[PDB]
Amino acid sequence: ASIRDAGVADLPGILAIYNDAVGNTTAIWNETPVDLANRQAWFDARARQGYPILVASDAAGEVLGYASYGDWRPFEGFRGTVEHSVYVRDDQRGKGLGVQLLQALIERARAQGLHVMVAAIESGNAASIGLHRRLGFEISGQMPQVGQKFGRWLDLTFMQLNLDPTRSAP
Repeated sequence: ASIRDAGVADLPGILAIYNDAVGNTTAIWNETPVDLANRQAWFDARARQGYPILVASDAAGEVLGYASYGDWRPFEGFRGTVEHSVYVRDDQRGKGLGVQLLQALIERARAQGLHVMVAAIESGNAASIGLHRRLGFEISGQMPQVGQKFGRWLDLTFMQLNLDPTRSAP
């Protein structure tokens, strides 16, 4: 699959994947679906911040998956740190796309001179933690019952990857 920046024409495909995640998974901790205007606003905001929105596709040109990153925390002191999110279309799982999209984000982040990429993972997702681990992430936080979905408390696991370890200062 090819990976590249998203265009406005990829937004309805992205919308479908997203609304789908929020109502049937613990991958996204929102329960309310959004509309196209909402994603168009998100698309423009990422553009002003210089943050990428990547799309996995092929010859057919359909959105098989997407990924992006943005502010981890809203303060000037965290500008060297970003948090990512990756989503694969449901008929496309088990094909290694998630790893492809995450690796692409890491390359864009590194190229932009960012220092750390953070991952927030539902603690029960052992496979997701294992995949992030193989890519260089290390667990830096384990926070009990800070979230909730489908009527139950959720635990969050924080993982991080230092994009440039030899950089003694910003």
